[PDB]
Amino acid sequence: YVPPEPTNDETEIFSSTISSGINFDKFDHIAVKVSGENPPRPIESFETANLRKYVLDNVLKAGYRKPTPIQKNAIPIIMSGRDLMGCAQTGSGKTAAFLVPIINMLLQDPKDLISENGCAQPQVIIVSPTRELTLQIFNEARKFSYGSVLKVAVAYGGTAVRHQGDNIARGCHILVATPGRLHDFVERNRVSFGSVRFVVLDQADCMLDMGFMPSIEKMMLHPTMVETTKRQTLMFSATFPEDIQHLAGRFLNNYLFVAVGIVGGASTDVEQIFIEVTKYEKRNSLKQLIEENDGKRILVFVETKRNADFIAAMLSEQQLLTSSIHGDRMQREREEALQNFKSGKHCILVATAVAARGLDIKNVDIVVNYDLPKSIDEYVHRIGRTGRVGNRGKAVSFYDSDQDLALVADLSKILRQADQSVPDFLK
RNA sequence: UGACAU
Ligand SMILES: Nc1ncnc2c1ncn2[C@@H]1O[C@H](COP(=O)(O)OP(=O)(O)NP(=O)(O)O)[C@@H](O)[C@H]1O
Ligand SMILES: [Mg+2]
Repeated sequence: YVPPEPTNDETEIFSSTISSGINFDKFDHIAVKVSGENPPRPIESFETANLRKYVLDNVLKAGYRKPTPIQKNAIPIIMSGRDLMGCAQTGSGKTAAFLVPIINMLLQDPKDLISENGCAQPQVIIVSPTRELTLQIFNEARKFSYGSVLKVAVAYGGTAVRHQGDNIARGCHILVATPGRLHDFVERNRVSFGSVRFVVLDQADCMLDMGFMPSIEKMMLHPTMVETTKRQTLMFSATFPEDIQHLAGRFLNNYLFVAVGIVGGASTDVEQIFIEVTKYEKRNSLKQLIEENDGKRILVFVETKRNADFIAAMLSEQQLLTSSIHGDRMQREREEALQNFKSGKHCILVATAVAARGLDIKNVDIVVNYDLPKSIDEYVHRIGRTGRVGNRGKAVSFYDSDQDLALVADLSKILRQADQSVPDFLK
């Protein structure tokens, strides 16, 4: 599978964004916690951030006029050469918070690219937990570095290895990857970490949990990796449990911690709604909710890949043109599904947790948790697919006491923190 | 369970 080439249409490159919403200016009022030694002062605006002219021009081309809180803090921190753990709610601009200052530094303090005997030595490694998120960050990096000499490349599974490998072999300043395909190329001597200036873990708490930690260790402790005191390490997420924050410390050097509001809190721009249903009732309740919301774009989350295929078939055999995305689908199908949803061709996407984190989709009207997740953090990520950049969103969650009772204390906390209604069955 | 190379 060779994915469709990245669009070189400038308009399309900068169009890939969610226009800021009615509550964007309200971001200003959120309390920001900063801890660690000698934090730089936050920047007041993109124009007063000591950026290079055409990096600023690209920010402005992207449609941005005012930096979000995470950006106000992260930009000067990164430009000062410091390590950073950055926490901010879903849809509040964490991607640009690291891309903009990194790209600025790659241009203001330029280093010639190295690629010897086919082995690329990227200056920036960005990793994320899923293939579609990795492609998204890649496309955002292309946006902010547009028209510059910087070369961005992508690496992720389910794709023709040679296609991605030959592209990487040409040399790249920034490599955005999922861990599996990254280490594949590293072990073939297609990629070395010898020129790394920045390592970024996006969805960092997920990258540091049990599933991904070995792959992170293999990167951070790779024989070719430049040591932690001679590079920068940046970590961003909407969630960060304290035990995972502790684990993060092994890969960080005298770092600053930035939390925009309560760590792991839900975006207050998402209206959170719950419906008490039995496992049986879920099917009709989903059908009813879709009928009542004709013309709305809905993202339906389920627990298993089996149920993702079932629900997709149910909603298709019923009414709407619907797509499905999960790990047992072909990578072409996963990308076609997401694009169909992102373009408007399809207004329903059925998804597993593969689509819970990071993905930036225009006008998600409703996020439905057909199955609630087992983790409150993942709940917060899922509902954050809507209500982004100051726009209002809606999440409707099906609650089954037989399956979801253990989550009640954590849900009630999340709702109370976000000033949402707590229904009687979650008290 | 669900992500994550060949
Ligand atoms: N300063 C800004 N002004 C206007 N729009 C912005 C700004 N910064 C980012 N955006 C847009 O806001 C959307 C959300 O950005 P993104 O970096 O995906 O948020 P995030 O905090 O990483 N979300 P998540 O990964 O779900 O926790 C994107 O469409 C950006 O293009
Ligand atoms: Mg993000």
